[PDB]
Amino acid sequence: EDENEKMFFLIDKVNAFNQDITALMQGEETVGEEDIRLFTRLRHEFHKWSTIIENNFQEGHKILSRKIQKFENFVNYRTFETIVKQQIKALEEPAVDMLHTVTDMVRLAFTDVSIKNFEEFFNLHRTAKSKIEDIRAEQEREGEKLIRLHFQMEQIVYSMEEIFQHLMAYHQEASKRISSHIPLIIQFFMLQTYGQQLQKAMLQLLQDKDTYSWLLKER
Amino acid sequence: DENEKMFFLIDKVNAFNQDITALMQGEETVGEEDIRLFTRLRHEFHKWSTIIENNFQEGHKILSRKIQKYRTFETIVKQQIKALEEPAVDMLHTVTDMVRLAFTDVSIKNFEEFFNLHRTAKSKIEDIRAEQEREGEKLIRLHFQMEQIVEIFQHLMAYHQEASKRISSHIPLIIQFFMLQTYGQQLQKAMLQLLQDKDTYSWLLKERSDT
Repeated sequence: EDENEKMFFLIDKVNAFNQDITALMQGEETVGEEDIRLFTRLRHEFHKWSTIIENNFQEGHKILSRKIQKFENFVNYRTFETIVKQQIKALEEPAVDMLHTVTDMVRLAFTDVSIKNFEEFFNLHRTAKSKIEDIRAEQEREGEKLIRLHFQMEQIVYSMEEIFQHLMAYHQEASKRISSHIPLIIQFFMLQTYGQQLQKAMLQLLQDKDTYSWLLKER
Repeated sequence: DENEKMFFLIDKVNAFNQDITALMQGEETVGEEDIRLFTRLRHEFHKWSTIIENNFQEGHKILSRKIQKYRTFETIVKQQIKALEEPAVDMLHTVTDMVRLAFTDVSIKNFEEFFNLHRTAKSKIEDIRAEQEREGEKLIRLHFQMEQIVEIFQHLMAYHQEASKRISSHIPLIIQFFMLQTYGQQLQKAMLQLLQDKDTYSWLLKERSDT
């Protein structure tokens, strides 16, 4: 059958693209002659982040102690809580900057997989392509959102000696958490999720039999 | 809707492919004193290895003993290699069985509400099994026929010694690749074949209650 023959060529191609996606998610993908894999380049960006947050932590502890003394030279429960809360908010804007760089890295990987299977490609292809692009846009929007949400999470804590001790606990834990999560979000949205959603849409092209021969030409 | 039918089927197929990857990479959920697929293969190979090494010792001394006393001498090395062939093909068969069981379970989960549609999917699982297992077996036998190509005593003893050592490793190789790596990948491509006839969609969705 010539119907069977036609099935082999198209059906074989679509899977191969998806298999390379799996390599991309795991820091295993095949890369150009003197390029660096996506996973390694991300690691460098995260180290710069670590430093910024550490400085914040030392600042906060002193601020409350001194606040009491200076005014001299627990009815104000609302006022003292406010000071620690505001130190953590100062970290927010830096976090989003890092996000942007990383999604640029990922796009380069992903595009080389697609092109590889499909480049001798002009009426048939494209449609597929557009799924690659739309999902780029979408995910980067989402990633920024989650970072900002994370910071509003951080607005919740953790005699005169018991209020002091308690409230200060909150500051310390808060710093470590910010350091770890801002790098995480970036990877989660723009490598794992990005890849997987593409795959399902790519299976959709197979439906139309009488669009068979209509799909195949390679000229 | 025509629009509903399309998206429901497209989505299900794409999830099926993800599960096949897990099975292939030795991370499926298993029992406590049970053992994972990938380890299971290794136990089978160890048994193979010990039998082969016996054969290597016999060859060397036989040819020597007759020289204390041309084609009559070359006949003995070729008969020694030959004896390993029939055991090899046996072990191919059992490893195939174990991998095959995992794959079929994924097909079932996705298409229980499409009775006609499920039948074709499952059939693709078997087709890929058939084809590769034939090839596997073929390559074992070809390997032996290859081995059957061969004062003069000293030059000829180097070929006797070397030969045997090869067989030990190769039979395992075929068994590993054949019905693990290929089995998965090519299977996936057959599954999108269901998509073709949207005029057939109503037929696929025919239920058991009114046949």
